[PDB]
Amino acid sequence: TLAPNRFFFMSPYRSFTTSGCFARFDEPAVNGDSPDSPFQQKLAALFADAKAQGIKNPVMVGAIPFDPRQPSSLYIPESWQSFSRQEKQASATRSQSLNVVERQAIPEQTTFEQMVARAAALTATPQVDKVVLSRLIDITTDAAIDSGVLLERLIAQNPVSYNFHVPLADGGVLLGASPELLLRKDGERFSSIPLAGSARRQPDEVLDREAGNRLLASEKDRHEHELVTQAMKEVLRERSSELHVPSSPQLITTPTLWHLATPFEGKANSQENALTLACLLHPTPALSGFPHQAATQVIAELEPFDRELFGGIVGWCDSEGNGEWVVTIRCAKLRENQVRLFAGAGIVPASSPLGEWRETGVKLSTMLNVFGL
Ligand SMILES: C=C(O[C@H]1C=CC=C(C(=O)O)[C@@H]1O)C(=O)O
Ligand SMILES: [Mg+2]
Repeated sequence: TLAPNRFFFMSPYRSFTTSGCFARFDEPAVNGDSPDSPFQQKLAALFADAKAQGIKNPVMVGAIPFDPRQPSSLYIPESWQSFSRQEKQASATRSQSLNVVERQAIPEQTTFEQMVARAAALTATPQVDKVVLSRLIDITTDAAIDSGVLLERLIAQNPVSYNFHVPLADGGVLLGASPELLLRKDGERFSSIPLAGSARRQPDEVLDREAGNRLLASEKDRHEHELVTQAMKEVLRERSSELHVPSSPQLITTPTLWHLATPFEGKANSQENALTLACLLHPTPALSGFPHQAATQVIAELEPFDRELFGGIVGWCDSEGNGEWVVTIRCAKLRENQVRLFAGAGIVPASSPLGEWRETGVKLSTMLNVFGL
């Protein structure tokens, strides 16, 4: 299985692992949409240094937190190794039986439901339209957790998603099956596929198609979604030479959920790379809200924890400007015998406190399934 000190990224674009560590890069990504930012300037310096020291085709990999004024968890590895996503899907079980010493919802149901009610109340006012609220599950086991076994189970349960495994500076691992592309850049073209709006999958094909059709006709979820795509369209319109965005979202699936999705396909100029555009977008109203600053204030006032890397982005950038960044969701941080799971939900005036408790619950089940819980 995969050692915990290696980066792993599985995607229809590039799928690869890494080995070694040439240089860690913890510069905050704030203002990274600007080529003149210290983030971009130091990124460029570090790539030039890697090549000067004989690293061919250097890549920058890792995770950027929800709040990009915080330090990043990025690094250049010594080497990288492509693999076939299709072959991995075909190949991908247990090694240990784990006991649960403690399991704690943070916050608990009544508290989260009151948070949702407060956020919904705020979204009824002119000052904010949408706020994404989140919660955690902390689990302590009695034995160190085999992150490599977990990764293989994660892939087998989520063969199609953007599956990642990120070594962290504190010895932990960030692992997840993200369904949400934030920014892919491949030559001059770029894409983004925001997700917002959720309905539970059903085991029967008839009920399942009905859930999807219900989601597409749901005013609440379509509103929750259009607040994301309108904000993104406005920003991207001024930094793209062409941009195609469909008028309506389409249905996509994970193993647990239907989501509404809108693809963005654009062309960018020579000033841009995968991280300038990813930092321009991140976080969208899928993960913070709209307007962004007002939403993050409400998040800070209501969540009894710091998100850190949760709700950030994870992926990679090379020295030519190509890269891929996905939203850090359906994910967990683990270290030794401790695990933290994360899930959020976009709150609007039509949100129900119980409904959003349940929505975040279904989201948490992706990683609960990986652990066998
Ligand atoms: C913050 C999360 O979901 C975001 C992205 C997909 C669906 C969402 C929703 O439908 O509410 C959220 O905007 C999460 O999965 O933890
Ligand atoms: Mg939602």
